[PDB]
Amino acid sequence: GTRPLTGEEYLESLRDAREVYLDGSRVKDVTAHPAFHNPARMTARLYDSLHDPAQKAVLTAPTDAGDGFTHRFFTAPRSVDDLVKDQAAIASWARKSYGWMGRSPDYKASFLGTLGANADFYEPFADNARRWYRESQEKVLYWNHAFLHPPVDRSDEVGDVFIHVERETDAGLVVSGAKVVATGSALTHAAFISHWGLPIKDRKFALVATVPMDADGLKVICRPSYSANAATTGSPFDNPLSSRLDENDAILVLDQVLIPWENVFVYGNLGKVHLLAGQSGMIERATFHGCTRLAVKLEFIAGLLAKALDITGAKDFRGVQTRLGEVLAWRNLFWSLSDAAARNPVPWKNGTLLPNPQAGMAYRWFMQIGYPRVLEIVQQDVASGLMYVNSSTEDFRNPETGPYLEKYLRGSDGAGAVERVKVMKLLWDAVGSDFGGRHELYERNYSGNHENTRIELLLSQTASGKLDSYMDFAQACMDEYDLDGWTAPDLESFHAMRSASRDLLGGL
Amino acid sequence: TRPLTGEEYLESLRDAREVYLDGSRVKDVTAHPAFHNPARMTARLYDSLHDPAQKAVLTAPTDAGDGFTHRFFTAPRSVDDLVKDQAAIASWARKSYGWMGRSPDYKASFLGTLGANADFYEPFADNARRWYRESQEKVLYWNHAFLHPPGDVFIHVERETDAGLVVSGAKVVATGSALTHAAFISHWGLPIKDRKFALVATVPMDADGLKVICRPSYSANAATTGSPFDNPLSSRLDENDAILVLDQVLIPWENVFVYGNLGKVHLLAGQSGMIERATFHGCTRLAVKLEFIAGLLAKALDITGAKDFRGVQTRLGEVLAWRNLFWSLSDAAARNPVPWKNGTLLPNPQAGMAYRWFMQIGYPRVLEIVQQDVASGLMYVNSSTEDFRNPETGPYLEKYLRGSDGAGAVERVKVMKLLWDAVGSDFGGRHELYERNYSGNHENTRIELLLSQTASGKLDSYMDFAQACMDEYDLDGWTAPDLESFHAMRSASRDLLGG
Amino acid sequence: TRPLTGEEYLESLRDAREVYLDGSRVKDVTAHPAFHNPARMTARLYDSLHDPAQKAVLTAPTDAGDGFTHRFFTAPRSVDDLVKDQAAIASWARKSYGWMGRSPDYKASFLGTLGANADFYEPFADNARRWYRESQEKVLYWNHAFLHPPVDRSEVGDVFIHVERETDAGLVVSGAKVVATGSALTHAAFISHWGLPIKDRKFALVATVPMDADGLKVICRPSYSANAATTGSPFDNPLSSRLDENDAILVLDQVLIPWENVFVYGNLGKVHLLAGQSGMIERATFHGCTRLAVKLEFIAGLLAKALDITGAKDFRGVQTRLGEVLAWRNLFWSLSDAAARNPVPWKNGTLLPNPQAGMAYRWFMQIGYPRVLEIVQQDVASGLMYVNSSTEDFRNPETGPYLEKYLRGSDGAGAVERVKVMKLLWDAVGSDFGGRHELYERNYSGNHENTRIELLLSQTASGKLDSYMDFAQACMDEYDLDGWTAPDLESFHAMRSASRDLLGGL
Amino acid sequence: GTRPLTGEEYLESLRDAREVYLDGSRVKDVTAHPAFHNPARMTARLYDSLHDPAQKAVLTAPTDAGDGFTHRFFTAPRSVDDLVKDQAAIASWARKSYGWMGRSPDYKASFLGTLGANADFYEPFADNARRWYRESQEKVLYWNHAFLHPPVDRSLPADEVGDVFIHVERETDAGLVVSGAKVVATGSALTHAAFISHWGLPIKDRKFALVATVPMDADGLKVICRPSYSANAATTGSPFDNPLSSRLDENDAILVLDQVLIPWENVFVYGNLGKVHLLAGQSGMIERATFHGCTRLAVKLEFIAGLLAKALDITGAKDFRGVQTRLGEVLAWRNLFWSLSDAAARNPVPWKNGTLLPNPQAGMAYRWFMQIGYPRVLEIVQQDVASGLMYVNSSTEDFRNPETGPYLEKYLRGSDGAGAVERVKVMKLLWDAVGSDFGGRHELYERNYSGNHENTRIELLLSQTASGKLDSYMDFAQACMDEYDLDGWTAPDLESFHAMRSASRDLLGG
Ligand SMILES: [Ca+2]
Ligand SMILES: [Ca+2]
Repeated sequence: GTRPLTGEEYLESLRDAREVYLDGSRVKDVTAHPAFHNPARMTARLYDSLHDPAQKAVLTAPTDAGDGFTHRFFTAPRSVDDLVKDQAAIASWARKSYGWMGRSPDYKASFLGTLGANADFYEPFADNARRWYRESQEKVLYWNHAFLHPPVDRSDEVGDVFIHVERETDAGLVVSGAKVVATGSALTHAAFISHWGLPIKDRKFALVATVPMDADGLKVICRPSYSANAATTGSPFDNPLSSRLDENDAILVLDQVLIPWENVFVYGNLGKVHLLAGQSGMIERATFHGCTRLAVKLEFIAGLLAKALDITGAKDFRGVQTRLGEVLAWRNLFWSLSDAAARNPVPWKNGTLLPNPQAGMAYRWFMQIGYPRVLEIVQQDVASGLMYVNSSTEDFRNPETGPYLEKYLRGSDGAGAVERVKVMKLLWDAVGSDFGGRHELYERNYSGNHENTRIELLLSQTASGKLDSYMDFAQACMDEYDLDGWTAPDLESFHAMRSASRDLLGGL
Repeated sequence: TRPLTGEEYLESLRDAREVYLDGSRVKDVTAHPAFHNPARMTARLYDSLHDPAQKAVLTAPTDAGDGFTHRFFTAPRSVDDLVKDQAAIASWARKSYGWMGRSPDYKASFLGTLGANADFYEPFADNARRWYRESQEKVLYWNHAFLHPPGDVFIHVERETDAGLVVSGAKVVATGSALTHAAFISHWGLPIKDRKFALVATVPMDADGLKVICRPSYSANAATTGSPFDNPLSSRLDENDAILVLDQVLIPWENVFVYGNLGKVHLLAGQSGMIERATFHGCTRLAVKLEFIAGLLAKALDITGAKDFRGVQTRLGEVLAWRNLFWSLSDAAARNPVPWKNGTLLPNPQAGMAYRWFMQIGYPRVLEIVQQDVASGLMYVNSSTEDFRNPETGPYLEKYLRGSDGAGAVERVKVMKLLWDAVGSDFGGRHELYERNYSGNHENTRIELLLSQTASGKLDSYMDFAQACMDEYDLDGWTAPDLESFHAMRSASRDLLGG
Repeated sequence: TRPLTGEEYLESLRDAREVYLDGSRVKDVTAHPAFHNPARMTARLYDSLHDPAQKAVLTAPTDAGDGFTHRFFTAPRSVDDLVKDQAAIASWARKSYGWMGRSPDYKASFLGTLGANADFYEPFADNARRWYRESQEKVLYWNHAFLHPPVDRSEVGDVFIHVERETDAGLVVSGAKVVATGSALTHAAFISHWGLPIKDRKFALVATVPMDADGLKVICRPSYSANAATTGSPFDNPLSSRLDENDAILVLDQVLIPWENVFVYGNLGKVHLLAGQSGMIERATFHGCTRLAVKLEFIAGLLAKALDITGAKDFRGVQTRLGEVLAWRNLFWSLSDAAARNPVPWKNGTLLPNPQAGMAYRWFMQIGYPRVLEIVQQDVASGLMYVNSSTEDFRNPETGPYLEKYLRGSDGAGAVERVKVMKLLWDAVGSDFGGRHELYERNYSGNHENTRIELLLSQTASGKLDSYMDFAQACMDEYDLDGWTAPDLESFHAMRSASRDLLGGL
Repeated sequence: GTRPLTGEEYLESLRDAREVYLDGSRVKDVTAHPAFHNPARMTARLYDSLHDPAQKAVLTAPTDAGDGFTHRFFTAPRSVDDLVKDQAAIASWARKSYGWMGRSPDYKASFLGTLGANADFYEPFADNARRWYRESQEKVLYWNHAFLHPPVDRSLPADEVGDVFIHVERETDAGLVVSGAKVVATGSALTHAAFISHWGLPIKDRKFALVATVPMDADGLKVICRPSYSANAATTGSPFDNPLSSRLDENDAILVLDQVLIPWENVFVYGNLGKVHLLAGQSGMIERATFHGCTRLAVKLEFIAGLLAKALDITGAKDFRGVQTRLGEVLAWRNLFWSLSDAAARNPVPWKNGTLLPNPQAGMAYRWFMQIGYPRVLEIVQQDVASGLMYVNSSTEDFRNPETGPYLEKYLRGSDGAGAVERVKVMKLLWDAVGSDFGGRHELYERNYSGNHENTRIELLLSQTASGKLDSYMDFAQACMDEYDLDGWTAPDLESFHAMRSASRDLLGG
């Protein structure tokens, strides 16, 4: 009746008039350019998996309308069993990219999956949500989350650097402005414009809507591409992760883009723009998605580290095994947070369920200390062994250097130099490369800075009265005694021997 | 057939147990200041078992069905049961505000599975079946004495009589032992591989030959030199980590669980199922304790007025983050269990093995934040309660020790001393040391997780995961058909640096 | 002349001082268990000043030249002096094993500079010049009472030190100070302020008050030494029973402060500058850094003995963390070395210890010392609980033989030795005494935020931060959007553009 | 008089028959290839500074022979004043490379500067040391420290895997035929000669007990490079987009010897298995190398601190209290390594022939606190600047392109009132220092610069155990225990309070 996109169909959808810029040049074909080519084929694997009959039970589910099937995470869960199956689907796609591609098409489904039960929240534009929910289910659409405001000067009415309406036509809304760190945007179908907060509180800034990536006026200015650089100066062997998994955090610029009314979710309502960051249900599911994925990535890094320690022979050392288990401990933590999130949900709109908020609010903090610790352990237990490597694959083919490398760069496993160098460069690409550096910064500030993640945690529990409960808990301990002694009947104060002991040092 | 009551439990301790403290033998354990109030606190747990308003949370039938019992003493057979297990554990944890770790329900992590795991203890399988029945019926209080003292130093058999087994040796850090009904003698690992050391059994605390040498009592010191106000936690919640010494104790055959079988003694620390439930219990309890400390810290910061500052609020939320962590680990443990013996379920091992590590870094961090955000405000206190009654000092304290909250000096000193007793006292120090090494030293906890994942092939799975990535390319480029290697522009760029 | 002896110092405490503890007034401070043994320890310090074998390290002339005094009570005029100052401080630190931080030589960080920095205290500059003289002659024991008591702010500020009346005889002052550590065993409390807090003439007061002054009261915190006397023993509580410094509340009730005791009054400006211009903070960090280095040696030796007994010393992982403690030990000796040997010029040819070395100490002590205590709790672990209640258990025939059988060390040590070190180590780490010292060394100079903030402010005001930014700016000046601006560097434009062309038509 | 090398002379000295490999090709001219071109020009700046009359007082000193002058650190100090001047000289050259080029020519001078007073230690080859000391002073030679053994398979017998180590294969009349390899030979491709040494002998055979110097143009010696971050920046980056990596990259290359003839005049130690193993602590290098690295790291932290300050000033996060605490934290670490360096220079230890070594314990501490301090500094940047580092464009051409240029200038301005160009300039410089391949390598570098995080602490424990300092600490602790026993105090001046203790015990009697 109705199927989602295939790998090729997704690729064809990117071959439009989108205006992507990189290294001063405009990218003619996004699916052909080295910066996006292999990443696009990687995303195509996700779409192709939806059509594999051996994976349909895990990955797919009916599309509410029932005319077809869709990616499971694009549908609202109505039971714990659904959320457990949601977890498997997320972990499935995560493994296909080895846990590195955070902005896979299923991530933004953390928002899209709630447009069905939470449509009325977007009044008067509630019907727009009702259709985009239907369609994003129908095609399994790829949206990017553009919400971060660009840096602004403080010197005068020039607040127009923000996304803003310049004109209200009958067709829709003429919009100019920009958003930063629009990760993966160049390979998406549409940019979802939102805000973490309005600096100027006027109607023209209060806009939440989706815009097609080929919209006239919309331009994409890329950050330096680690995948493109790996194509020209590196190799699949020397740069296994960066060359095919790099998600470009590009600048998204709108120049008088016409946003149709059918694409608007919120407009003018500064409250709903504010309430979106906590009542949309995205953050509960986004943390649910990210935690499950991070758990998968840790398995990959743990396996990488384990193979590395076997090759260097450091696996035999006791201290090294402690830190390896430490990496495994963090792996179990995020699997447990994901388990708690999926299996201990909270009731939401129209009989649907959101993953455990308290499991999600904790993930935002421990990711900022856990992931760097993992990267630190690698730098500590492998150390300079990561630098025991050659320039490129040409060094092994060159008769002048090849034999030397195989003689002096062997592993302890009985492994060859090729195997050792292969793991070391793979590990380094995950830890010390431009790609690894970006991902460390990524997993550290992915949801917010290290202060706000904890503060928003305090505020959330204060508002929910949980903080009041903790203080009442402590107060219950204090109510059981006073300056005279215990107030609880079943406890003895030992007034006699206490005063007797006090008198033992009397007159001194 | 109801379990023991609070008063009945107290009477059960008034036996011929040989407890020593400060060079003297303790005549009445339930009367001595070192154990009096802690025993009364333990009595509260037993009394809660009989409250009709708490029966739904705390209780369940006794397998035989002739009565009821504490829920954790029964083997879980569903996820719903394990969620209720969590509620029961959290309930008793709150009654002691999360400080009494070796409560009677903790050792039930072992006792609650002796029914479904009886045949593992052959030929003494019937011994497990009775101790399971009885521990259900009365809710018995056992202490886990397993830590070896630094050949005759180990628990060992000296003689095999027809009546039972003559045993000498010792155990250290027998926490709460003096107020328990029986010591469960076990081992984590055998230093000497001999039959006489391969012994797992329970011994009554009033058994002739068994002696208890106490650690310094923080509750006794608080009774004679302190007060319930100046020492709110230590004076009534102190669990003495005493030395447990056996001198030719006769262990009846009906009390032996494992003997001679060198395999089952070694295998016990991983096949008994205790470790999955003990971590489940401890994690649930620690989550409760963190709530208590969080509420304490919040009151402290509110009184000092430091709650308004942004930096302080970040670290307060950090404490709440750790609180959510152990609740999530407990949630994951209870709601994602693994199948076990006789249709029963063990809590998630993967959640419990993580708990043993993050507790060693999390709990000290919480105590550290208190020392950082309250700082010298913990020392803004007077010697004792008599200072408030003394006309010479009383009014002065009331003037100079008020809080920013608009609070009085009495309230401020009350919070500070409660917080300090939780963080910096001998009681706080012991508990810092406890929560750090309660399950093992900071090295073994991580290694045993690695060993557990290595044996299960999970570690092998991770390496296969990484290997799958390497199989998609080689020295030539990608081996996957759908990927481009860009050999042309790569070699073209190499030519830019030719000669 | 000469400073006080051990007996003379003890006799000086037997005055009309009003010390309170457990609701009762202490009749004789030198006799009460709370202060008895700690006072005898301080007496050791005074007695060391008269030992001919220690005169070269500890002593120096007294400016007037009519006698001698403790070396740190004189202003250093050379690097050699500051090195000898370090030796004097380290000497007294070892006598208390680095625990009694508020020893009489600590307050000399302020007192030792009243000579060269007397005119800063005008018009009361002459009061400073003789109190400099007098505190030098006897080696007076002053406590630094500067921390303001908690206030409600909901609206009178009578909790702060303030003048209630100005007589011709002196100044009538009421108020309080908190965490007056060691005050009960001191000769006089030196009242100062870090906070303003309110812009009023009458709160701007810096002066000294005798500890036996009528109206002055001392309200003690729970005494760890007194409790160890009644429920413990020197064996079971070796540090707390004799080294406990009571952080008491210091209360003034209409105390008449003579004009001869005033250092600063009314001058609201100098009170603010007092923290940065008294010179004390440079020397106080110098004193504390040297002492902490001494204490770490004590803990390191303690830990090593414990690990040898538990047998954990043979393990590689344990040795790494043992070496980690030694690393911190070397750190504070190096900070002290940099402080003593790289000083800064000050008033009248005198020198202050290196400020940059001392200000770093205020931060790394907050992370270093807890780490040391943590390693002990990790590598000794539950072995600290492998102990008996008290010494009576060894004497009891019913328990004695058992302890000696089951509580032996792996080194071949007896139970007595094992319990001895284990109780000594615990008293240093996990007891009320150990907890208080962790909290102390953590907040010794200020909370963990201000120590870093005051560091930023100090380098910003000195233009040092400006220097760092100019350094980075010098790098940016060597290139721009065109390429390098430096002549000797190549931009490789031809090759770069050629590589850019590799992605043409894509 | 005699002068050291100039910038041009140093560059010409590299234009020899050195066999350097990179990206499968042999480098024809090292001074011309992008991988080494700009790094060589930066090193050339150091040599040129020696001839600047405005810098001779700080940088230079007589050359023992007195026939000329030389870099001051190549001479042995005889006073505290000398080591303070040494500190200034090291800090001077460190600033010229902004504290990044760790293996500068003066680093290996930590060894060469001691060949004068410690010549007789290398008998019978003492005269070889005396002349290489003489010559290295005269031109300020650039040596690289190759000591790290290449990876070996411990599942094979040592008979098979000892050909991986540097070893003598034959003793000719001319010298010694040597084969083997060394790893992480940082900066080797731009050096004059490789100093072959060992961190102890792994196999105890005469053939491995070899300590000698080999010219970089020696026939048989090959250099296999690690991926060059400067070369990649030349083709895909720019001085604006990659300010540090493109000109400060030190390649940690593999150094391979294939039947290289080492002349007898170049041998320092041979056959003496004792001196080779004992050298790592008796050469005096470790005291000075830690002294050099500590002084340099202090300089680098100032550069990073200034960078962070500008970044926070631009983002406007500098006004926040929490951000200022961590900024001061970076300044705290900055003060730390200056203090460690001060203690090293101003509290030295006596050595051979009236010369002085910097404080060893100040240096032994440096080897540890660098492994926790520097990552913390880099962490603070990722925390306080955060995603603001990704607020950047692909390259400088985006500003030149009329289609994107104006947009960047409008939307990427700073809070400072700064333009977009300046902001992107600072962010890309900061990222190149923190998150780039160059930054990653440098994080790994400062982490294992002296050794892995375990050995650095253990060697400290062993050093203090051997010196009896560890026993001294235990005697300190013992002095406390000697003052009491099971009876009470043993010290006369202390009261045991036997009365009230037993009285209190009786209150809890029966
Ligand atoms: Ca503590
Ligand atoms: Ca990093």
